[PDB]
Amino acid sequence: EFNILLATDSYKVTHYKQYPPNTSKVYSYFECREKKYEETVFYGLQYILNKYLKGKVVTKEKIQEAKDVYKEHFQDDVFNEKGWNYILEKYDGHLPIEIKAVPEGFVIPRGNVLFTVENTDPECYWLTNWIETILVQSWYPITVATNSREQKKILAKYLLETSGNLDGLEYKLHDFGYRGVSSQETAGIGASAHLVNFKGTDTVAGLALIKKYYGTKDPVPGYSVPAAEHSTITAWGKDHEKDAFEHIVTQFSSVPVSVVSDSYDIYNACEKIWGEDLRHLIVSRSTQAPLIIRPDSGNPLDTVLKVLEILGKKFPVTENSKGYKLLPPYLRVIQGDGVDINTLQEIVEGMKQKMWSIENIAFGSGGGLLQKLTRDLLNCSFKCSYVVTNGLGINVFKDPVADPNKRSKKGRLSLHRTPAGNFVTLEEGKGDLEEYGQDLLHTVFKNGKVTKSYSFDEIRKNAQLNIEL
Amino acid sequence: EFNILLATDSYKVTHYKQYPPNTSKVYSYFECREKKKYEETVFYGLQYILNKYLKGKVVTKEKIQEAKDVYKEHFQDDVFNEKGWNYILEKYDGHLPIEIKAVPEGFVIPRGNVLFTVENTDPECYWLTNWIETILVQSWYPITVATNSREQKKILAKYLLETSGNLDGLEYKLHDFGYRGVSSQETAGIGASAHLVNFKGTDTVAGLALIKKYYGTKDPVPGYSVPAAEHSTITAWGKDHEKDAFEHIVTQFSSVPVSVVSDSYDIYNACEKIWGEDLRHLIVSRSTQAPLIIRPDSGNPLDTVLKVLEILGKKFPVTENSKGYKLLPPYLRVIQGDGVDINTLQEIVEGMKQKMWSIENIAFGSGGGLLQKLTRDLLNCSFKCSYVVTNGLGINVFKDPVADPNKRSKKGRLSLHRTPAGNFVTLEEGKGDLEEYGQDLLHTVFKNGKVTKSYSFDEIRKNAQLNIELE
Ligand SMILES: O=C(NCc1ccc(S(=O)(=O)c2cc(F)cc(F)c2)cc1)c1ccc2cccn2c1
Ligand SMILES: O=C(NCc1ccc(S(=O)(=O)c2cc(F)cc(F)c2)cc1)c1ccc2cccn2c1
Repeated sequence: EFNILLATDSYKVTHYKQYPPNTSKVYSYFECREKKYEETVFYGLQYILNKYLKGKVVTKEKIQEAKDVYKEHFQDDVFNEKGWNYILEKYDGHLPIEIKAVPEGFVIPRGNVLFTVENTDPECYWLTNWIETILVQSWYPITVATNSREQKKILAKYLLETSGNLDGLEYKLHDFGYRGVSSQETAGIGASAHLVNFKGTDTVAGLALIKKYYGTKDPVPGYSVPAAEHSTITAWGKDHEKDAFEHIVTQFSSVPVSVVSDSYDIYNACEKIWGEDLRHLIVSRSTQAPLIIRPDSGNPLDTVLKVLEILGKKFPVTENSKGYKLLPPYLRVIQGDGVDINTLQEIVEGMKQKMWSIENIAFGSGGGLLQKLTRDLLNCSFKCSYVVTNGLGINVFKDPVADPNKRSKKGRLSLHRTPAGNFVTLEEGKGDLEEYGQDLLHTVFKNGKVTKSYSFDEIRKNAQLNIEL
Repeated sequence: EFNILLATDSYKVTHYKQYPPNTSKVYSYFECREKKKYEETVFYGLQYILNKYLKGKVVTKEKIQEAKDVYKEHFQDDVFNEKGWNYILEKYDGHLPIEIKAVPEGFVIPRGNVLFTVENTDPECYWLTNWIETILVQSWYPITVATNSREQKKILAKYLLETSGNLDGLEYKLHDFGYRGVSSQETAGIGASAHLVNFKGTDTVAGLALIKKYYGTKDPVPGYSVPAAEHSTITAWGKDHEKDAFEHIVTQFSSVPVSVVSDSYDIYNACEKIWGEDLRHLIVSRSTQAPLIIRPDSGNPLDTVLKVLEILGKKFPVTENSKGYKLLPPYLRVIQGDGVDINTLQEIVEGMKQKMWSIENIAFGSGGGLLQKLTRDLLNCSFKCSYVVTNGLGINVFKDPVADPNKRSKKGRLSLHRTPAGNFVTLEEGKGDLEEYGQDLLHTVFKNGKVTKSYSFDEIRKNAQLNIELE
């Protein structure tokens, strides 16, 4: 079972003897540090608060376990048993902590305070940065949600240009990354973050997380349709790729179905099998049940363009009102190999130059969507900005001589609307001057309790694109 | 609770209706696929997955009904295979009728070889082999972390041996700083454990409990750390009192090793003026078993390391070792824990060597670079079907995309063998039955719900040793 006394960086175990004597208060903040990605979606803290921080997180057994572990780990007795016992005895194991945060789903420019942390008991000054490590893992849902949102922007732009509307946008980037993430837990968290912007997912773990920690009006937040894999085609034998195709589209004849077509020869499969041998089973399909062809190898733009040209000559293509070419409603394409934000952009622009509508295509992304991301992408960072020692409050910060981008903020922080309606972070307690209206941060955690929360439906609303609004 | 019926890619829910009719067996393998450098991989992590997620009664009435409900909404259709899952529940008390054979954990195997194989042991459960692809393929992560950590150990070994003449302290030259930099708690524990196959130094505590629980060690714990400051414990003293903070911290830890981040305002001033003059007397008194380890944390990693050494070299009595390289006094060392990945690690040690500085002087800390900046396509970790039995006839199967020969998969029943020259080969098409190549190196690790062979973390470490260590 999870033990919060064992969920921090090792060295922080030793930090309580390192602060100045008579320190009563430690106050720290989290930001996506300013240096693409000018704005970030704040999402994920509510999960961490509820799964890891709330309630009785400290027991005698957990204290003893950590004591035993750290003695061997440090080859010495440095663990703060006394501090942790004080929490157990005074607050029934509830963390004397207050956390303030911007609403989840909010889109905020880099360089702004997103949440703040401080101790509510003078004895528990060391506690603020104990929980840095667990809290800083919010970088991941923030970064997935943000990067996913950036991709939706690109998809909106081109769909709008080639089609004149945004129908189907929310199904244009599907989550394929379940097998490509580092763990089950990462799968659920990451899948949940993508669903801030889209509705298509194959990462089932995300559904349960949302249900448990956020909630939706609808039964589920994410959806999928039947589809083949290489094993359901190749199992028929190299000489029976037509038989496999036919069985599969017949099994799923009244619902949408995606069929990977590159097991042996994508171009042959599209031109001869789909476009000639099995054409009669495709053109009979309902507009609500298209066949979605899936190429899965070769240069991503080159293959997409060639697949489209092949189908364009085997099937009746129309020209939409924008002058762009459109496959018939029963036939679509999904590119789910080598898709990340850069290649996605390359494909839609290449499609546009060849006069293909973005209506024709959908994308699947795996590692690119959920795994190929790090904390330094948005520079998610947690730092101390204010301490009270000997009854005096001190504005504190780092400011390394060789890197000004690592300079941290000073003093008590607050977030505000500017007269132009933008965000500004005020430092040095300056928000108390009331020259910038009310602090936009809300108290979301205090003394073991989650004090403010948001539904997944509201998070989605907050994270909408300007074009959508 | 965890529900294995909900732990796959959505589309695989639909696959039981797509395999050829009269198919009684589906057989699939996992490889770190060769690409037209990472030429060898450490096999590690399967045993965790087996125990945590696959063994025992993983199917219940409730889990079947839960999945049925979720999938009806998720698909807006009744595609779920309630009968197949019911059969497992009734026939086998919820245990998976599956057999997995794998190379021993810790084994170091060239790219393009079979690492494990999965097949159903009951004809009705042909669909079950690839249902569990997704969960099994997540072994890419500990494999890749253990592999990438090993490759960094190789570099450290090369330069430490050249500049110092031995390998003393190699196992503590790359420390795990990535707890806050990984995507989740679970990832943290798994990732930290993979690193510990190669080193002993970690701050990612989550890893120790995993190892104790799923592998176990002779010693009380597999990984270690020592006292150190962070920016908060320095800055809290106030800008004008960096010296007060330094002095207080080395005094608290006067008898144990201690690392102090020195770049809060000016790293060069800190080393030369603060450590090098004001507080010099607190450093030169320290024991060899309790050095001060100065930690820079910004600027160009190589440039800053060189400058810090150059500074310290002139304020402290440096010796020249027997290989001709410069060595700080035993009470003074350096740790670089910013911007460190396999690429910059190499650039730093080579630059140090060029400037006649021993690798004895330095240790590295790696966070995101060690545990997060890795993907499945780094080693091309991949799971594919190679053999099926249809109408009682076995057939060898594979993909072979025209546009990408690198994605071609293997054919038929597989086995892994020693070559006459002591290397590795994977035999395809059931050829291992000919017995021209000694015994299959794969062993049954999982069968019908039970874990059938386990490895201690000690064994794993022994298997993963560097050649230079053996020599
Ligand atoms: O095809 C897959 N999943 C089913 C699927 C089919 C079609 C789409 S789609 O984006 O074309 C689509 C989604 C949707 F929600 C409704 C639709 F009508 C079409 C999305 C997923 C699929 C293929 C490969 C793969 C690798 C890892 C996970 N993976 C999932
Ligand atoms: O300094 C840190 N941790 C303590 C530490 C001190 C010294 C070393 S070392 O590699 O120099 C060393 C390790 C060891 F196990 C024994 C030693 F004597 C020295 C390693 C970690 C430290 C610094 C930054 C950071 C960020 C995230 C996690 N982080 C941990």
